[PDB]
Amino acid sequence: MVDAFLGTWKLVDSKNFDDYMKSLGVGFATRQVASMTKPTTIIEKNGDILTLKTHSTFKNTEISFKLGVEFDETTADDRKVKSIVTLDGGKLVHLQKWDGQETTLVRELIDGKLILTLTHGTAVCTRTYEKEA
Ligand SMILES: CC/C=C\C/C=C\C/C=C\C/C=C\C/C=C\CCCC(=O)O
Repeated sequence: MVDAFLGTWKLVDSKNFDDYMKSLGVGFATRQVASMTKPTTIIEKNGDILTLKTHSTFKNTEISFKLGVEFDETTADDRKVKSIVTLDGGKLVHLQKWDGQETTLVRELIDGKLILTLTHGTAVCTRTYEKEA
């Protein structure tokens, strides 16, 4: 079910990421670097466990999780959140909860590209990733 998401992906398009970061309270200087960074996302599976790495020149993250099982996460911007990832309509849906807030990170495969939609408050950011061979 998750296999078409697996592999190494590089950022090729971003829309409204500054809006998303600002909604989360990220400071100007961090927004400014993040607007010029092109991360690599690596998604791998070992049995039921998925590991999602995000690498860049500015910040790295790594999470491991089982679909449908809550996990603690410390985000790139240092939020301590309660997270869960599932599959819904073929999309990989990641929900983060903290301080009564929520944000969703939804990944959809369209014509072999990985589209990441980030929503917080009213802000909606769309980032497009293409697969590395
Ligand atoms: C490790 C993330 C990689 C590059 C972006 C650069 C800096 C992160 C700092 C602030 C961004 C704020 C929010 C973090 C939450 C989600 C961003 C995920 C973006 C993505 O995977 O393309």
